[PDB]
Amino acid sequence: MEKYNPHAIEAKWQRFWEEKGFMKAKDLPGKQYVLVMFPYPSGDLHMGHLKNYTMGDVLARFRRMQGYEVLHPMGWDAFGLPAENAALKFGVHPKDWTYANIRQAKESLRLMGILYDWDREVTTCEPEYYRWNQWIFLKMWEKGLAYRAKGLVNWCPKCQTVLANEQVVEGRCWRHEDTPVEKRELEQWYLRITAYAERLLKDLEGLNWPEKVKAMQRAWIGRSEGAEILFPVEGKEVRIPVFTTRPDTLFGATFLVLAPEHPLTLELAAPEKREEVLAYVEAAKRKTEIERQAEGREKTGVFLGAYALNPATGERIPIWTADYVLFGYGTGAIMAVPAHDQRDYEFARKFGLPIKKVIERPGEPLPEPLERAYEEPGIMVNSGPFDGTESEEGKRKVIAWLEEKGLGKGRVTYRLRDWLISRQRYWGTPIPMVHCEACGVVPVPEEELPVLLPDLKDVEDIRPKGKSPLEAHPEFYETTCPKCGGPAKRDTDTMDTFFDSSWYYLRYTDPHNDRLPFDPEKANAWMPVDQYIGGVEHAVLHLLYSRFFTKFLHDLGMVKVEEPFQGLFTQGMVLAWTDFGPVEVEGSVVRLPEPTRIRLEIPESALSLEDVRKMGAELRPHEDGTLHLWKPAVMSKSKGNGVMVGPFVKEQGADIARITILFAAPPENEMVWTEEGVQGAWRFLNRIYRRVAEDREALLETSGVFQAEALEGKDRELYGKLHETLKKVTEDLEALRFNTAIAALMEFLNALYEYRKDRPVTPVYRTAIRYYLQMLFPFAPHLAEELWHWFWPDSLFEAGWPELDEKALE
Ligand SMILES: Nc1ncnc2c1ncn2[C@@H]1O[C@H](COP(=O)(O)O)[C@H]2O[B@-]3(OCc4cc(F)ccc43)O[C@H]21
Ligand SMILES: [C][C]([C])[C][C]([N])C(=O)O=[S@]([N])(=O)O[C][C]1O[C](N2[C]=NC3=C([N])N=[C]N=C32)[C]([O])[C]1[O]
Ligand SMILES: [Zn+2]
Ligand SMILES: [Zn+2]
Repeated sequence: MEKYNPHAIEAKWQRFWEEKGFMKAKDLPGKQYVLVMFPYPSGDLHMGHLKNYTMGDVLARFRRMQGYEVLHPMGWDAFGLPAENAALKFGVHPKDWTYANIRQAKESLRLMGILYDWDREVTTCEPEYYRWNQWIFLKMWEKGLAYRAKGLVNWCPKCQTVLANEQVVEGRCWRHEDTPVEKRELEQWYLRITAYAERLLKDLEGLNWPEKVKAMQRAWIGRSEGAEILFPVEGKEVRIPVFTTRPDTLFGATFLVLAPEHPLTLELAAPEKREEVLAYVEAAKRKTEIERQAEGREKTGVFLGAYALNPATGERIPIWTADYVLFGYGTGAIMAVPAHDQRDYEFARKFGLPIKKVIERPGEPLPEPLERAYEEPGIMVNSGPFDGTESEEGKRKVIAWLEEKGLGKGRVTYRLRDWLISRQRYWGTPIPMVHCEACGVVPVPEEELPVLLPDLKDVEDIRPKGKSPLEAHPEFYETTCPKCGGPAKRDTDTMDTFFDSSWYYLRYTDPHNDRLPFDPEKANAWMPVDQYIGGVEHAVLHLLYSRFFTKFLHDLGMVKVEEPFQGLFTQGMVLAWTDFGPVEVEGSVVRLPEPTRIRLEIPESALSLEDVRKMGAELRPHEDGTLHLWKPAVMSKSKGNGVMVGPFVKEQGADIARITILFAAPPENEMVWTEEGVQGAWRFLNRIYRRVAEDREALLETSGVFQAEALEGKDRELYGKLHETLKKVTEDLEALRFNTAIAALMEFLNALYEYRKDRPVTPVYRTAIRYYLQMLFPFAPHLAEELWHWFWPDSLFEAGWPELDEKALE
């Protein structure tokens, strides 16, 4: 008897499914929008990417079989840093690089039997897409959500551009993990995402997303209970407002500090102090914010010779000015609480100011004297009637009391900052603004979009050196002012890649509209995304930014939903066994040579055998005569451990790779790509083929029609097992439990073998085989389709999903 042979059959079915257009989505649709995170065309796709993309294909096929109108699209996140950094690293022009990579990625997807509605392809670096970036940008400008501001920004010296706060990961560039970001002062474009902070927080509650992602976004947004508190100045009319995120500490405010630039600094200075204060104010203004944000620097300040009354204690406190208080934040004035704020602690110690404890540490009380500030939550003490209150609650109680007594007011604030979107890079969407010497910043009219990127041909011209490459090109930026008609300069910064990806899932609903980003009728018919699949690395990047874009476009009236992704599933990383290099072992201790340690990215030069085990590593004898330390590491280019699709499917096959992926572990978990997994996939597919091949002749002479209620013995038993299997596989598919679905098919395959020991090929067996192939199709579609055609005329796409007999489960 012949054996399963994936060669030839896969190419045959791949072409068939595409020709037939089974995965073409209707312009207006039950619907299911199954979305996977579209890739940066920055390199070869490997099995890691293909775990994400096979997962979407499984669900898309399953839903399509059930009768849903299914939208399952693909496209290219082709602008900004990832495409351009990759092209530039290999001295290639971005456009050439991007389209070569797209061609390769398409083939990788096709060869795995993944099916998209390719009629909905988007390529974000094309003006047919980026013109709509520009349109959205103009609407944001119009609605008070896009602005230019001077201030401190994060700078990647390798990218040679500013980055958004979200693109800084443990102090490093999201793209250059070895490179600490630096601070610069620059005038840049921002999207006012903080205008949506409360909605972004509150609207997480209804969401079928992993709790870890919700927690990351909650922490990132970082809502806090704050207050403005008024301090009356002794002998004066003015009451100084201070902004505080610790209103619970008010009874411990022992002095006030005003920014040097605060109008009251010179206004309140005693006559004899004025000279000294003015000199200090002038010295401060000679510094940069960075310089005033510097630490380890001398603590400086001047006492103004003025006092304020603490509104809680009714006690007189001195008013100082000091460099460390910045004029542009809060009210430009602070209450200093040396017992609980370390900056104030060090200042008070230097200048001999009182330190007063008002938050007690739970467990062991704070010592006397206090040697450093106590900055964590505790129990209010020396705080009059608030004594004993847990301090976070006490914030709310002090705010209520302030408001009641006319002494201040609650002010809610957020850790979240506005989104720095402009980039000093060529390969990105031009910002649709003009700078006129007379009018200021003026928008490009909607009717002139796109503002086309100029076609720079020389890679060395494009290479970013600190300024936008477009600054070298007056043929692009020299223009006329739309407002007054005089000479003006186009903005020369471009939009970050995350602009593009914040609405692509809407473009897929209307991919060729040349009058709007999309028609709301079409978007609203397909939205929200029923199931989104992609990596947790986007938790506060794309998965936050997209929610902002959707709420904005909703507020413009263009989108009915306020949440773009109703379900989000974060897939764990595919890892590969990776050689980190030689080690030496003596007893229980493994010595790591420097190059081995550095590749592992760990501080230890010595690990115990137990440490090696616990990190998932092992020691393997090498030909070089040493033991090498091997460990699973995330599949990626940087580790040189990618399993690429072309070579693998040529040597083995697509269904083999699909089963390897899908069976390895729960999809939310990490998995290791292994030879054992590949062999297990072969064993299963071979066993399916063998069972059906063994019975092919008998199956051809058997009808599938029977009456379930007349079955007896093993026939009745098989019918029950069949429906148990169907229930389990269907529910697992709905839940993305893909590995246990496959386990259920493996177990039912065993049942089919066991059945055939006692029973011949019967009508019920034929129906079981039919149903088996239908249930197999989302997972191993090529084999399923191959065997289906041995007995039945049309595609598995046309066969439907089998109907569950609930009575069979009793
Ligand atoms: N213009 C300014 N320059 C320098 N520092 C300023 C400031 N305005 C306020 N602050 C300080 O930073 C906290 C958060 O404010 P932002 O959210 O950063 O603006 C505020 O709450 B806090 O007030 C009392 C207190 C007690 C404590 F145990 C810890 C902290 C504070 O000090 C204020
Ligand atoms: C933002 C947007 C939505 C997205 C972007 N574009 C991204 O991210 O792209 S990339 N990077 O290309 O990616 C895509 C996807 O895929 C995945 N992955 C990768 N790698 C891997 C492994 N190794 N495993 C698993 N998975 C994976 C990611 O995550 C995403 O989702
Ligand atoms: Zn960088
Ligand atoms: Zn003008």
